[PDB]
Amino acid sequence: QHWSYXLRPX
Repeated sequence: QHWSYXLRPX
């Protein structure tokens, strides 16, 4: 796990 809402690689 990290982050990124699928909006941007992150």
